[PDB]
Amino acid sequence: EVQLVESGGGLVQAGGSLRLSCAASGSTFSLHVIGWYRQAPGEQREMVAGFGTPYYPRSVKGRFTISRDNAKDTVYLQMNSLKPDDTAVYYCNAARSDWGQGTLVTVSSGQLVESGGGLVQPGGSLRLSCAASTSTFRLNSIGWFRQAPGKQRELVATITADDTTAYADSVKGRFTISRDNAVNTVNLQMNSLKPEDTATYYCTARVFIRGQGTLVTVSS
Repeated sequence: EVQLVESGGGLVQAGGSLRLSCAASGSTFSLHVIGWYRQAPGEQREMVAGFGTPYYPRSVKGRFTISRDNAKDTVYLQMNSLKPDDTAVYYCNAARSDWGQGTLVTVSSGQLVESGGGLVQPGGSLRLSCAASTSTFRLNSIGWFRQAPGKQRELVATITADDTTAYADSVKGRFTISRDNAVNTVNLQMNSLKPEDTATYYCTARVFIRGQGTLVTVSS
């Protein structure tokens, strides 16, 4: 088989920009010039970029831009002027000629510290919670990152100043998120963990700031 890996998932405020990345490896020649795809929970799979000359949907035309690098097996997507319809898990390409883990991207519609962590089997019913300077109106766009030592940042869940929730395909159905309106903290369920999930977890992403980071392991 051929392997695809997406990376670059961010939670951003509207009008912001991103670069998605997709690194490939497989059994055939070093360059295959092909595209990008996405999915939001209220939507099916959708083409984002690709093909013999490049193509973009009307919904992203002029905003998203594909590019490629040949020395390092990476294909990219500049994404300018992000919008709350662009909150989606972005996927790279058909496996051969009809498949990656999926990278969550979220766009928000409107002294850091975390708690929880530990060691688990066979997984579920945890109380990770993120908690800093709770009282004074600090309630901002938020989500939980995770990182294992080799591979890069992966966004798994998101919340914001409103109770609206979205997840990564890596965790969909298994993770779950909520926020307390009096304690002003956000919680992560972490149901039915799998060894692939062992990572240190972080709570924040962008400027007005990093988390403490807390390790979850599941060894059994």
